[PDB]
Amino acid sequence: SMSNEQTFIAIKPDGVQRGLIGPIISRFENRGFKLVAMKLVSPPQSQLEQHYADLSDKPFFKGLVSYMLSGPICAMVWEGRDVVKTGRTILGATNPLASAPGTIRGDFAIDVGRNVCHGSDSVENAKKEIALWFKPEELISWKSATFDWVYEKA
Amino acid sequence: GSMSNEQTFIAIKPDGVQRGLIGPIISRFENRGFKLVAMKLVSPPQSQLEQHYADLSDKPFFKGLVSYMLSGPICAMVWEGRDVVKTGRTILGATNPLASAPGTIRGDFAIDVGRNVCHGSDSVENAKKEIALWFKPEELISWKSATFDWVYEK
Amino acid sequence: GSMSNEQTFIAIKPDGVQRGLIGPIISRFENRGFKLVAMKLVSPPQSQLEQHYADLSDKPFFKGLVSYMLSGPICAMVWEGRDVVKTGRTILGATNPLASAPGTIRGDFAIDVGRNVCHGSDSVENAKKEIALWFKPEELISWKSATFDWVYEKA
Amino acid sequence: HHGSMSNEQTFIAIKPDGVQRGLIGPIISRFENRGFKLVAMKLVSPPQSQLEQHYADLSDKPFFKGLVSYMLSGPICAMVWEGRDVVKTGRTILGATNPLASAPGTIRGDFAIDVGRNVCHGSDSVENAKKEIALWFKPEELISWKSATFDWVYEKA
Amino acid sequence: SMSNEQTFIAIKPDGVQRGLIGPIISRFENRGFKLVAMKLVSPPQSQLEQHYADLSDKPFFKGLVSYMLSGPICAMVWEGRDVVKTGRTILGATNPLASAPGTIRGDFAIDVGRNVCHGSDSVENAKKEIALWFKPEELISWKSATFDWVYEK
Amino acid sequence: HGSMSNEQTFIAIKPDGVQRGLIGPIISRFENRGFKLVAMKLVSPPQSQLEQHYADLSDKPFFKGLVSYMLSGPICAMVWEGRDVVKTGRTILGATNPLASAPGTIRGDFAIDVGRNVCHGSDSVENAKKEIALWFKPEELISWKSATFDWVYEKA
Repeated sequence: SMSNEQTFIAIKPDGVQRGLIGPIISRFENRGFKLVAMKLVSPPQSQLEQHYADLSDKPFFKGLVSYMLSGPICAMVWEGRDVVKTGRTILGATNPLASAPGTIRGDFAIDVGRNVCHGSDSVENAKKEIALWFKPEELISWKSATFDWVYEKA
Repeated sequence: GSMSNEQTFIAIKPDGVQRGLIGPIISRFENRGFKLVAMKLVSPPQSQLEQHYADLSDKPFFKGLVSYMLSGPICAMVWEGRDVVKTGRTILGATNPLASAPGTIRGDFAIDVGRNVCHGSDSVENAKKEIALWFKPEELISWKSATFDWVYEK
Repeated sequence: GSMSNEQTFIAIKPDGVQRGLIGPIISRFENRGFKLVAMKLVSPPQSQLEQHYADLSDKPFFKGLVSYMLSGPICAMVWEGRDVVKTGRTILGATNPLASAPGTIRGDFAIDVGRNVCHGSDSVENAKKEIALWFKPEELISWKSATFDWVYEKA
Repeated sequence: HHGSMSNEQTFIAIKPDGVQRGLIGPIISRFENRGFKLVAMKLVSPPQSQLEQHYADLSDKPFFKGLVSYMLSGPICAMVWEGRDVVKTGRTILGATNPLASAPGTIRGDFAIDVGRNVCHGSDSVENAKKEIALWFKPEELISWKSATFDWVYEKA
Repeated sequence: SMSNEQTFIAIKPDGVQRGLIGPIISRFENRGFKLVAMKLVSPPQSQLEQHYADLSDKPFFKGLVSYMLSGPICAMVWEGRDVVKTGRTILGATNPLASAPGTIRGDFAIDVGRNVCHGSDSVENAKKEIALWFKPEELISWKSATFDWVYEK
Repeated sequence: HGSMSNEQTFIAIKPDGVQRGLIGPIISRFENRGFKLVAMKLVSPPQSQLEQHYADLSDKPFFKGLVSYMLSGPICAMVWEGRDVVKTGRTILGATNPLASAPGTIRGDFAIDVGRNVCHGSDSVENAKKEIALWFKPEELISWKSATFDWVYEKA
């Protein structure tokens, strides 16, 4: 609906390790979405446990957390119309085996446990994830010079 | 698509030109094996755009569609090849970029249907109409690709 | 129980070589995380092409296929990784380019099914057969990717 | 010395070998990405008399007839690009006229080998650009528009 | 000399506006340099005036600072052997008219006042710029899986 | 510059180039320029072959370490054919030490350390002939004619 919808996109440690920071940003940049926040971080274990709190009672929870601590993460907020859903489409199917070539995982990933990136799955979860990963002042307010060539209305 | 000399009309809309997408869009058709047989940068008169959109003259959005397409230059092209009409639309992606797949032009570069960066003829008959409308007959260039027999089974 | 050491046979056909597509096709598999184990430029003898296409020997226009595949060099490759046979086919795209999707090799580069730029094995068992047909065993290079553990969670 | 006027224009042509080898998109992208503005473009198979006029300075050379004949042998993507110093910087983007002397990263240093198959042409001076633009294009084929990012490409007008 | 030399690379507001974040990051990433800090920032005028302290007495100073306030900046620390000098080579000549195609400015820029990016000009100026633009905890310690294939050791 | 369009050179992608996923990009640089691939294989050659490859450097203190390093992974061995391909090939690779190389070349885009400089290219027409014959069996050189030869070359 509105062109100021926001989503959280993270490049996971394997994405950073395999040199995919540049290509992943370009996918979102070229599509017309606006980068409003970005930082390279090695977040503390508590933040990762809170991020994955829905999986806390799962037997893989401990190893998943320790894996996400194993290298830096490129955390980002992207803004645009339907950016949450279209963002997931750009990333491709969560399991790369189900993903389509032309998407990030369909071009770059194989294992679901090494699926290079994450994107919020809903507007509500995006708001939660943005608040968990960013301070409010880390979101930069700006307007793209080509806004009116990307969008027909607000 | 039966005959390898089928032709379609592809236009890069004002937003495609403004956002610097001329090169990338041409490369998509070039790399696929289609042959560019006509091209010009043009800002056509309102009467021509109204005739282009003649099948929509009885739609409420008709005037704003015409007025938007007057708001910047258009890269008008004729591409030739087997099934180029239908395959060309597949290359452009779904008319509404929200329904398009990454790896297509609109799936890589566009968000709003009113800013969907390009147009392609929707049928062989409409292609011939659009080609006759946008190009004089002598602007279609007759030539044979050096790799014709490697693109097409003889 | 798909193991990360599965192998498939990918070949760039004479039209792919002629049209300058060796680099981009290799990049598609390289970027995905699959490991190149074997590769060679080759113009194989007619008898090897006929054995490669054994399933088509009693179908029409068999001679025409073999002649066309003799008409230029082929870039023969072995790629290794988890589910590489099935995923490799998805990367190539639908065998008939008219049915393929942009973002695949054929959806980006090809038009005619008879000039569809590349080949990939259609099954694990046929890949093993094709790998043994096109490569001597010493031509398969055993190595370990520096990013193996960033591509794979398990073996 | 570089030009200082943002409305300078140059004539860029993709030659029949550049069209034949599938380099239209890549070549346009080099100028597009640099920030130059496309103000005219057409695919054209010009008459022999126009090519002879384009190469008028070489009319007495022994290779003239074969050069003209070669430039007739396939389509040409004719362009006018506009921007600050676009004549001289455009030639820098094309690379040395002889590709053997060109640098990788330029069009000829990425795509060409023989000077007689050097994929493209660019005007060699501001005055020759003005002449070439008028030779290859009708005046109404130059398109007036304003790039949305003009003020992020240029500090001054 | 040392493979842990660091330099400050900034994508200026024009580079952000023109959609060049991805390509610029890719140039450094593909070369083998390691990203150790990155943030998108709209830094305060005080920080920009410090960054340009040496030009404070120039006529263009006020407009220069105002321009660098006009859009976000992608601020980065890159690490690797000779990354300061080699980083400047990757960016191209500071004036894009003097830059070579194949560099960032030679591929994407025309005006020196709209030259898309900045890179430290010396190791000592890099240490100064990193301290000014980054907090120390924003620099992340990690080791590339391909370190031993980029570097002999 | 050479003037014979059938000149050949030996180009190798070193173990670090293979490890870092640069096979595709490096081949494309030569492919896009108009050079013709006439031989290619992935190989892990024996020490004796590498010592013969580097015979002109066998009096240098880095010789044994250079040989050992070239055994540390697979090598993509290639022969490319075209006018001035030896000298223009080296120009495409960039300066041997990437510190001195220019962006837009292979080493200027992808490499930092001279000991991890991604690739090798023959330094002379004669050394190309020797290297080609050292790395390939005679029958691994493939005879074919590029469909765009007459659009890459004006004559000869």
